[PDB]
Amino acid sequence: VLGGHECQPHSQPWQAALFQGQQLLCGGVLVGGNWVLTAAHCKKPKYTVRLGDHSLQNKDGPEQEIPVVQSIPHPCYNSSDVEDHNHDLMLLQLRDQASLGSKVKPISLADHCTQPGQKCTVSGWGTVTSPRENFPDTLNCAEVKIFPQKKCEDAYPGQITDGMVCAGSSKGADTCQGDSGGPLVCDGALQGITSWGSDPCGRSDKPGVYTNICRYLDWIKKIIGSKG
Ligand SMILES: [Ca+2]
Repeated sequence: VLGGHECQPHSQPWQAALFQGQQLLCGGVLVGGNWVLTAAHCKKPKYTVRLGDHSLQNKDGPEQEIPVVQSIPHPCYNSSDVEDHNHDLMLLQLRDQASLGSKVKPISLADHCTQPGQKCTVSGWGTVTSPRENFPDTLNCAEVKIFPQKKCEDAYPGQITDGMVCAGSSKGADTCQGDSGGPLVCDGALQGITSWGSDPCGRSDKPGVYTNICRYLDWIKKIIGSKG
């Protein structure tokens, strides 16, 4: 997270993280008790979701390390075409139900699509600098603004679909490598999932690109609304 700051600890109780061992893979969002939403390009055969975390190295005390027993990418997501990022979404089913409270808790899915100029929040453990990477130990937060789609399209010509949403900052706040799969929160709801962006991060002319969650409501709800 460029141009941001260290989040107040556990102020994003929905924040998740994908670990393989001690190696941090991606961010994630807790949208249900046993359900974690992330980016499809983070798919791995085996990994563990960590919740209630702030410092990667240090014990904060909320941490819950829960393995995932099912990975469900979006059926129209394509790993073949690189740079076709459309439908970058995956739901991870947790073996165990998460223990919930002020420190850990699912976030409501946004039932509205957003509007340009909407101020939002991104969080993650991804690099705080770019191009020279610095991966912080503590979760970082930044405020961003929803870009109009046609500015988004012109920023990445031909690469933007209606399942994507652009969010950027004049002062350089942007998601970066290691934040993928993490939350985009607008008005206390989950508006998006960190998908991809430009090189370097935090370019005034290039906003971050997030999977537009208002478009996927019926697919997420169906899977997480099942008997699983
Ligand atoms: Ca910790």
